[PDB]
Amino acid sequence: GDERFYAEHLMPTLQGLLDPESAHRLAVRFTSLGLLPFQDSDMLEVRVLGHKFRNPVGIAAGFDKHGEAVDGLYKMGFGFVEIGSVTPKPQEGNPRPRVFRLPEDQAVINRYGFNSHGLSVVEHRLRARQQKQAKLTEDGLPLGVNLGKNKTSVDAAEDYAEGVRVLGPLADYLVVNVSSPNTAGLRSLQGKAELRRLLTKVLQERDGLRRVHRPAVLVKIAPDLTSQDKEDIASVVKELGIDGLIVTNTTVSRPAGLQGALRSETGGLSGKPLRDLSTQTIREMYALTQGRVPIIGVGGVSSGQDALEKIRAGASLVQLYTALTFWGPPVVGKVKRELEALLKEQGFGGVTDAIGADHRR
Ligand SMILES: Cc1cc2nc3c(=O)[nH]c(=O)nc-3n(C[C@H](O)[C@H](O)[C@H](O)COP(=O)(O)O)c2cc1C
Ligand SMILES: C/C(O)=C(\C#N)C(=O)Nc1ccc(-c2ccccc2Cl)c(Cl)c1
Ligand SMILES: O=C(O)c1cc(=O)[nH]c(=O)[nH]1
Repeated sequence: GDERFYAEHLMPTLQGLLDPESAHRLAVRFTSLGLLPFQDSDMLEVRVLGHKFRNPVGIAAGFDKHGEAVDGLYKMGFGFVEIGSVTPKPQEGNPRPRVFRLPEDQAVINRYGFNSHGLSVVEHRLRARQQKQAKLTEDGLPLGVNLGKNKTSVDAAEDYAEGVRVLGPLADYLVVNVSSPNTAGLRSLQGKAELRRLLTKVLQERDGLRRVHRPAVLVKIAPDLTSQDKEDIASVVKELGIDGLIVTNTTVSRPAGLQGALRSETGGLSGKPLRDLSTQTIREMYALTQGRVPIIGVGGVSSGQDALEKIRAGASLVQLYTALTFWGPPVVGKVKRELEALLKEQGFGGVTDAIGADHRR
């Protein structure tokens, strides 16, 4: 239950015994069973997206792709859980190996390619705990569902629409993930006319759900967008009343300075080398949306400082994944404790007061 023991001994031993996909699969298993090693202060509570969040630190999509470990993840101390990406039909994703740790860079590269049990399997998994989730949500522990598309699908919009219909009624928020680096053509849905048409369809579908089963809809974007792309996304988001943005997915870039032997593997890069590219993207999106569109900031968060930098830049909430793969579950408590201490040090009454604070100086 100790940050040092996990960081110095448990995790490096795990890395020497198992390949990363296997270590991840085992992680999901242990978590699902609640076999895990902090008290949330009122300071960490945030109200956004039509919900209370008892703390602003969520688990990013990709860790629990199939909704198998939701309860274990709340136990781990996350203020909110996002599952997925989930695709309409089951699909296997890319051949293995398809995930790689770069320990010298505190980074991961992955090219899973949306391996997914599919909508029906995840629907029944969530239904089995639907009321337990209703209580968790009411208690300040919301659930997000991240929607993907099948590799061979002709009609991307219809895949997302199917996801809204099937998992929308079970989610506090949905994510239209148009930013995986590992599905051909996917990120091009980030363009203006394509995006407007896609999102109009998604929102129509969401609006057609009964009120108690009607989730917020967020769009998750890449860190690799052009200025024009970001400008266009901000315009469409405001035009359509999209509920929020998730900023960012992994990067296809390979920043100068990566040391890991595996740095030239194909896929999206996450962890520390992504951190500041993500923060700057949050900063840009917040400004372009006039601070009126909630942002979930993600990419390279491994400490309270990392979290607060994203919050100050415009994020109402943050998520992490890659940090867990190096530091294990104690990183969650660490981030929260550090964030609380920094908020006090910087004169903020709570997280809410810090949201977008850089933009006001
Ligand atoms: C192994 C792996 C798988 C991921 N799978 C997904 C995915 O299914 N859908 C998605 O929206 N993001 C996925 N992500 C991206 C994360 O949600 C997150 O945006 C990114 O890794 C940056 O955060 P981090 O640096 O804390 O890991 C994945 C990331 C990794 C490391
Ligand atoms: C490459 C890799 O280790 C991962 C990925 N992706 C990963 O998730 N690792 C990992 C391994 C064990 C754990 C873990 C889970 C439950 C209890 C204790 C631990 Cl160390 C976690 Cl939270 C993450
Ligand atoms: O390969 C995936 O499944 C995947 C990886 C990633 O980094 N981001 C994403 O949205 N999907």
